Amino acid sequence: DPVAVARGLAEKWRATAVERDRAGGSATAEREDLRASGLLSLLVPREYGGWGADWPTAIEVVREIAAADGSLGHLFGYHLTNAPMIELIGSQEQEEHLYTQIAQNNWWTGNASSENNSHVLDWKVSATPTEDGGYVLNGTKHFCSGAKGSDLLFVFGVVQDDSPQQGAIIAAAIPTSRAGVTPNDDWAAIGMRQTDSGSTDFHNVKVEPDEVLGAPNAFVLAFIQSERGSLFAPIAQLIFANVYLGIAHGALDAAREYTRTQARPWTPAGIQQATEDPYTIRSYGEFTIALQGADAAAREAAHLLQTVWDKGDALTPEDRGELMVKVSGVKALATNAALNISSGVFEVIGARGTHPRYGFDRFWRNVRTHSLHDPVSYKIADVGKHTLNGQYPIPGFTS
Amino acid sequence: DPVAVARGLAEKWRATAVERDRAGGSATAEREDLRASGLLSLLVPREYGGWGADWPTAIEVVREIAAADGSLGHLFGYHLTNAPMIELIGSQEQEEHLYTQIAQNNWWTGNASSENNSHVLDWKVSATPTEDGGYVLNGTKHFCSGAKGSDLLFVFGVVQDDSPQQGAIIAAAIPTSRAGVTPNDDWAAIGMRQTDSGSTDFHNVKVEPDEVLGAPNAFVLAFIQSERGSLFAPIAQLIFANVYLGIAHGALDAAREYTRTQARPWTPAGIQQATEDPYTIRSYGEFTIALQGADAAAREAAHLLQTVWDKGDALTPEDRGELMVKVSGVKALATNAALNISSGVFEVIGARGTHPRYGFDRFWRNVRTHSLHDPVSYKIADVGKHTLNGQYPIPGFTS
Amino acid sequence: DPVAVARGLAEKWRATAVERDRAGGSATAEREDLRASGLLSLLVPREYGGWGADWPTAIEVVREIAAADGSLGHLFGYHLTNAPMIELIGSQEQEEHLYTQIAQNNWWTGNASSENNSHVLDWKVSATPTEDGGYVLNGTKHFCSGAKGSDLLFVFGVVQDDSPQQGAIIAAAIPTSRAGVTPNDDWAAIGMRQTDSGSTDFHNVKVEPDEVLGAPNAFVLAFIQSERGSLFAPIAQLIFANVYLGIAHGALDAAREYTRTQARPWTPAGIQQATEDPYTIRSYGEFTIALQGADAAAREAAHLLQTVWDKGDALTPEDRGELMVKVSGVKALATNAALNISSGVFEVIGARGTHPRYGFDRFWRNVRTHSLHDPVSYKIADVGKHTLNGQYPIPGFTS
Amino acid sequence: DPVAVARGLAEKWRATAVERDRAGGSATAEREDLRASGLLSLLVPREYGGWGADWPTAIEVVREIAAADGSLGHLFGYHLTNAPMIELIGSQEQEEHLYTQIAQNNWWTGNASSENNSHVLDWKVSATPTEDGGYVLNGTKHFCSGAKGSDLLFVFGVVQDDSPQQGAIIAAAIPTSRAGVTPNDDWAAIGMRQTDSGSTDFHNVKVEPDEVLGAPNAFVLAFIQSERGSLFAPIAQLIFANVYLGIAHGALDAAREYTRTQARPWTPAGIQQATEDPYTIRSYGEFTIALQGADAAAREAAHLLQTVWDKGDALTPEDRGELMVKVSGVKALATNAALNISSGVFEVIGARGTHPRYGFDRFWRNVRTHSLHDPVSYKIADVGKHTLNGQYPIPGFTS
Repeated sequence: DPVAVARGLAEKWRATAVERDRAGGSATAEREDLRASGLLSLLVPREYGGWGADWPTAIEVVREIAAADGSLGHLFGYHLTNAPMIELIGSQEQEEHLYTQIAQNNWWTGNASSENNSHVLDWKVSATPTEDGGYVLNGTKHFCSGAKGSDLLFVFGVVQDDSPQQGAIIAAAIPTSRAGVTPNDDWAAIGMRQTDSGSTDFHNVKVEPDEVLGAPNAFVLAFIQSERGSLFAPIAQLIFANVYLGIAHGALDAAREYTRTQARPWTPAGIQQATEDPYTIRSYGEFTIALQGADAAAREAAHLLQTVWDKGDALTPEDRGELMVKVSGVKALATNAALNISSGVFEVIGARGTHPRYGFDRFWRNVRTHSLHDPVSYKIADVGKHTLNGQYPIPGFTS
Repeated sequence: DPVAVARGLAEKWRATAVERDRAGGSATAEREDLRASGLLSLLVPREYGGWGADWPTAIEVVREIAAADGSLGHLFGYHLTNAPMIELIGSQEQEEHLYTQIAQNNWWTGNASSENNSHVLDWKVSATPTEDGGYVLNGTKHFCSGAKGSDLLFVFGVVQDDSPQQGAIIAAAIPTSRAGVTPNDDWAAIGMRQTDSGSTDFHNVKVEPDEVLGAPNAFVLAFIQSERGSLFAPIAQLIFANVYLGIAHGALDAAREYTRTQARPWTPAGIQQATEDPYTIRSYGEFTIALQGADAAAREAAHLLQTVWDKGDALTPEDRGELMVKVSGVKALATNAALNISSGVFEVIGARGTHPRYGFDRFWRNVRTHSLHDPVSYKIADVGKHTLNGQYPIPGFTS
Repeated sequence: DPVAVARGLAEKWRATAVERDRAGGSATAEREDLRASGLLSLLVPREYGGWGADWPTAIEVVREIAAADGSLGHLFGYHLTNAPMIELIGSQEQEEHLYTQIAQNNWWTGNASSENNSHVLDWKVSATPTEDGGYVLNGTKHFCSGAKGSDLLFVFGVVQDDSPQQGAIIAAAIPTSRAGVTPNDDWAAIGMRQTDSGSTDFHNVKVEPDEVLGAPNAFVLAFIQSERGSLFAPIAQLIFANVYLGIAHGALDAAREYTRTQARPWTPAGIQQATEDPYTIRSYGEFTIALQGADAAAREAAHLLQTVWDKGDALTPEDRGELMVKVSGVKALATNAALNISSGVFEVIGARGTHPRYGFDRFWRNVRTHSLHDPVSYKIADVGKHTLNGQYPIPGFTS
Repeated sequence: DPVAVARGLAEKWRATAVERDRAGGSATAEREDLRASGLLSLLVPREYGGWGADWPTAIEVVREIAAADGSLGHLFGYHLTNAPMIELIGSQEQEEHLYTQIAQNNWWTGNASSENNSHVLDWKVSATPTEDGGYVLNGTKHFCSGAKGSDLLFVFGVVQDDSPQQGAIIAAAIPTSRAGVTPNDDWAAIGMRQTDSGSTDFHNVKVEPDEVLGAPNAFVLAFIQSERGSLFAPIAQLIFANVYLGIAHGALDAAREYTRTQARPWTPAGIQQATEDPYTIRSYGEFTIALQGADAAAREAAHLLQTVWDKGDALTPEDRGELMVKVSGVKALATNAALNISSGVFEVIGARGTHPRYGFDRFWRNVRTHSLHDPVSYKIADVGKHTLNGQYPIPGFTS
C-alpha cells in the first residue's frame, strides 16, 4: 500500500516541518526519503518495475504527503505528472525504455516546460533543429518545478529560427545532468519555500532524436484535436487541487491538536474547556464539511480520470472536455476550501498560536502561493461556459 | 430502469409544474402517475414483487423526481423511507406480509410518526393498551407526511396510560382507511405545497396485535443501542438532502434554459450576447461547482448507507455513528447549495424572469420550507463534535 | 417631522402587510395615506410649498416606508426621483411651475421613461415632432414605475422620424390623464407585487413644448458632459439601495419578534430557551452587523449626495463620478445584505414560520424582484474600475 | 492637525516596512519618530500640554499609521488606551501630574495590565499591600503592550495575601525604570512583529501610594456599575478595529499599485491588459465595497464614542451598553474585511508577487495575529444578544 508508506514519510517529516519551512532552500534529505521509498515509480506499470497504481491511489498518495509538507506534496505530485507525458505523446519504445529507467533507478523527474502566459515566439527557450533529427536548447526557463534535484528533465522549447517550423513546441526528456543544463537554487517566495521552483538555464543543450517526445508541436496538435496529449492539463490540475486539499487537511489536523492541548476557553463567556466552545465546535464542523464536499469531488474526478486514461488513444474530445470541466471545479473547490481553512483555523487556535515555533501560518502561505499558478477565476469561468453553453475549455497547458 | 421511468414522469410533470405550485393542494393525478409507474415498490425486495433496488439507485430516482417537482420528490422520497421501518424493527412475518401487499397492490405509504421536538409525554397521539395485545389511538398528529392519499399508514403513539408500558413509543402499520383515522386536507406552506403534510386525527383507532412493529419503545431502545432501528435518521436525512439537490438542479436547468433563449445582454456594458457576459458565466460556474461538491458527497454517503444497510443486525455503534456524521455533512452541503443556487439563479435570469408564469421562485420556496424540518446548525455542530471531540451524534429521529 | 409622519403610516399599515402582499394589485388605500400625509412634496423646496427636506432625511423616510412595505417603499422612493428631473434638465420656469404644482396638489409622480436595455431606435415609444414645437407619442412602455396611479408622468420618447433631430431622446412631463395615455393594470411578479410596474400604451399622445424637459437629447448631453442632469442615476440608485435596506430591517424585526415569542428551542440539542440558543444568537448578530456596515455606508453616501447636490451646476465630472462610485458600493452592500438576511431569517424562525399566514417570504421576494432592475455585477465592476484604474462610470440611467 | 503629522510619518515608514517586518525586533528609529512628532500626547488635554484631540480624530491618526505599518499602528493605538485610564479612574491631582509629564517629556506609555482570560487569583502578578498605603508587585506579566520601550508603565496587580483587600485588582502607573521591573526582549509572532508584546518581570517592585489609580478594585467596581471607567473596552476595541481597517487599506493600496505596474494579463483567455480583466476588476470592486461598509460603520462608532465620552459621569449603563454593542459590530466588520482583503489581494497580484522582497503577506500576518487578541465570535454573540434580547455586554476589559 503506497498510501501507508506515504503516511510513514509524513510521520518522519512532521518533526522538522517548522524548521524546514523557516529555512527554505532544498529539502535534500526529504527528497532522499522519497527516493529510497520506491514511491517515485508509483505510476509506472509493475511490468516496467513500478507500482502500477491507478490514478485514485496516486492522488491519495499526493494528498497524504501534502498534509505533512505542502512543498513535498507539490514536488512529488508534480513529479507524477511528468512521466505520463512520455505516454501521451512519445512512442512505445521511449515509453518502455524511459519508464523502465525511472523505476529501475528511482529517478526524480522535474519540469522545465510550458510558459503558460507567453506567446510561443516569446518563450525564452529556443529549440534549434539539427540534421540528425534532434534539437539544441537555448535560454532560461524562469519558473521551473522540481528541476534542481531531478534526474530526468522534461523540457519544452520553441523553434524560433524563421523556417516554416517556426513556433513549433518541441517536447523532450533529457538527463538533468546533461552539459549546458543548470537548475539554479533560485527560488524565493513566501510559501512553497522548498519546491525548488527557480530558473533553469540551457546553454547549447543537445537533445538526441530519441529524446524528443513525438513530432514537432505534438502537444499543440494533440490539444487542438483533444487527443491523448490533451490529458496534460486535467492531470496536472487535479494534482494541484489535491495538493491544496492535503494542505487544508494538514491545517485542520494541526489546529485540532492545538485546540485539544493548548487552547484556553474564553472564560468571560463562562466556557469551561476550549473543546466545548459552541462556536469552536461549529467552526470545526464547517471546516470538515467544506473539505467533505471538496474531497468527494476530487475523488469523483480521479475515478473519471482513470476511466478516460483507460481509453488510451480512444478518448474523444467530449471525454477530455467533460473531464477537464470536472477537474476545473475541483481546482476551484480545493482552492477556496484550503484558503478558507488555512486562515480560519487561527480563530480556534488563539493568540499564543501565532508564535513562530508553531509555524501555523505555513499552510496558508503554502496554498496562497501555489493557488496563483494559474487564475482560479478562469477555472470557474470554464465551468460556467460549459454549464451554460455546453462549450469545452480550450485545451492548453492549464485548461 | 427505474431512473428511465422517473425521467419519463419528469418530462410529463414539468409541463404543469408552475400551475400546480401555484394551486397547491394534492397532486392527485401525479400521485396516480407514480402509482401507475409501478415505482412505489422501488425499494421492496424482488422476492416480494418489488424492484429490490439498492439505496444509491433509489436515491437517483428521488433526485430525478425532485428536479421536476420539489413536492413530488419529497412525497415519493418520504414514502420510500416508511416500509424499511418494517425491516428495521418489525418481524420476519411482518416483512413478508406487508412488503408483498405494498408491491402487489401498488400502495402509497404515509406517515404520522415522530414529533421530533416534543417530549414523548407531550405527544398528541396516545396509544392505550388493549387486552388482546393491541392499542387504540387517540389524538391529532399535527405534522404528517403523505397520510392523506395513503393506503398504509405508519403511526407512532405514546403510552401515557398509567400501565407498565407507560411512556413507550408504539410503532404500527395500519390501513389508512381504518375507522377513526382522518387525514385532514390541512397542509399550507410557502413551499412544498403539494406534499400533503397536514394533520391526521385519530379517534378510537384500534391497532391489531400483528400490526404492531416490534416491542413497546423499540425505536427508543434501538437508538440507545445503535441497533438497526437507529438507521431511521440517516436514511430520512439523506433522502431530504437529495431532494434539496434535485431541486437545485431543477432551478439550475431552468435558469440555463431561460438565459439561453430569453435573457438580454446588458448593452450599457457593451455586452452583445447574454451568454457571453463574463459575470453571468462566472455565476453559472459558481452554481455548478457548489453542486458538484455537494452531489459527490451525497453519492459517497449513499454508498456508505448501502454498506451499513447490508450488515443487517451486525452493524456497530461505530458503523451507525460514522454514517450519520457523513449524512449530517451532506444535509448541510445540500442545504446551503440549494439555497444559494435557488436564490442566485435570479441574478442571471433577469427582471422579466420574475413573472409568475415562470414560477422561478418555486425552487427556493421548496428548499427554504423543508430545510427547516430540523436545524442545519446542529447538523453542522454534530460534525464538529465528531471532528474535534470524536463524539458521535446521539441517536434519535433526526440525528 | 417627516420621519415621524412615516412611522405613523407604518404603524397603520402593519396589521395588513401579509394581506397586501397576497392580494397584489394596487395599494389604493395606502397610496392615499401617503398622499394625505403631505409626504409626496418632501423634496420640493419650501419656497414652492414643499417640505424642503435634505437628501439624508428623505432617504430616512424611504427606509421607514420600505421597512413597513417593500412596494410602498419602492413607489414612494421612485416618486422622489422623478421630480428632480425637472430641476436637472428643465428650465427655471418649468422648475418653479412644476415644483409648485406638485406641492400644492400633492401629486403622485410616475415614470414611463428609459429602456435601459435597448439602443434608442429600438425604443418602443416614438416621439414625432409637430409644427408647434411639440411632439406626439406612440407605442408602449413595457416596464413602468408608478405610472398607473400617478398625476404627473415622466415619459421618454425617441425621434425616429428621419428628422434632423432623429435618434434624440425627448424627456417630458405630462398629466397621466392626458387622452391616449393608458397605464395598464398589467404588472405581475413574485415580489414588489403592489408597485404598479406594468405597461403603458401611448396613442397619439400630444406633448406641448412647455412640457418638454430641456433640449432634444438633453439627458444624453448632460450625461456625456457629466453636467447636473447626470445626477439622476446616483439619486435613483441610492434610493433603491435604501429600499432594500428598509426591507432587510423589516425581515429582521419580524424574525426577532417571532423568535422571542413563538420559536421552539431544539430540545434534542438540549436547548431550553430559544432566545439562548448560541447559533440563533450568532445568526442575529451576523444579520445586524451586515446591516450595520451597509446602513452606515448608505448614510455617508446620502451626505455626499447632498454636498454634490448643493454645488448646483458647478459640479465637476469628478464630483458626479466619485459620488456614483460611492452609491455603486451602497447598491452592492444593500443588495447582498437584504438577500442574505431576507432568506437567512428563516433559519432562526423555524418550520412553523413557513405558514402563509405569516407571509415571511414577502421580504425576500420583494428584494429578489427589484434587485434585478439593473445588474449588481456592474455596480461592483464600476467600483473596481475606479479603485484600480481611477475610471469613472459611464453616465446613463443606471450608472 | 495630528492627521497631517500621521500621514507624514506613514509615507516615510512605508518605504522600510518590508525590511522591518522581515527583521522583526523593535522599531526603535520609528518609535523615536513618533516621540519627536509630538503625537504621543494626542489624547492628553490641551491644558496639560497635549493635543486634546477628539476620538474621531485620534482614531483617524491610528488608521493612517496602521495603513503603513500594522505594528506601529497597534503600538501607538494601545499607548493611547493608557492615557485615558488616568482620567477614568485616577484623581484630579494624578491627572494634572501624569498628563503634564507625558506631554512635556513626550513619554511612551506601556502596558502590563489585564489578564483578559484569567481569574483574578490566577493572575501572575500579585499586589501585596504596604504600611504606607502602597503596594509591592511580584511576578511576570506574560502578555504586555509596549512595556519594553515605555517611560511610564500601567500595571495591574491582584491582592492575593489574605488581607481584607483579597481579590482586589490594583491599578498603578509607575516609571518603567523602577528597580525590580524587567521588560524582557521576548516577543515573537508571525505578525505584529514589532509591537514589543513580550513578558515583563516584576520583582519586589514598589508602588508608591500616590501611584495608585483610584481605590482598590476601582476598575472592577466601575465595570459592574457601568460607570465612566467602563469606557475602557469600547475605546480599546474601536482602536483595534481601526488598526485592522488601516492594515486592509495598506493591503489594498499595495495590490492596486502592483496590479497597475507589474501584473501580467492572462493571455490564454485573450486578455490584453491586466487592468481590463473583468474578474480582476470584480475582485477590486468587492474589496473596496467590504471596506466601504466597515469604514463607515467605524466612523459612526467613533462619533458615538465622543457623545458618550462627553457625558462624563452622567453616562448611563444603557449609554455604555449601546456603544459597546456598536463597537462590537465594528470589530467584527473590520476583522472580516481585513482578513478577506489581506488574503484575497494575492489573487489579482499573481505569482511573482509572492517574492519576499514585496512582503505582501505582511498585511495578512499582522491582522491574523492581532485579530486573536479576543474572539470575534463573542463580539458577534454580544451583538446578537442585543438584537434578539436587548441584553448588553458584560463589562470587562474586552467587552
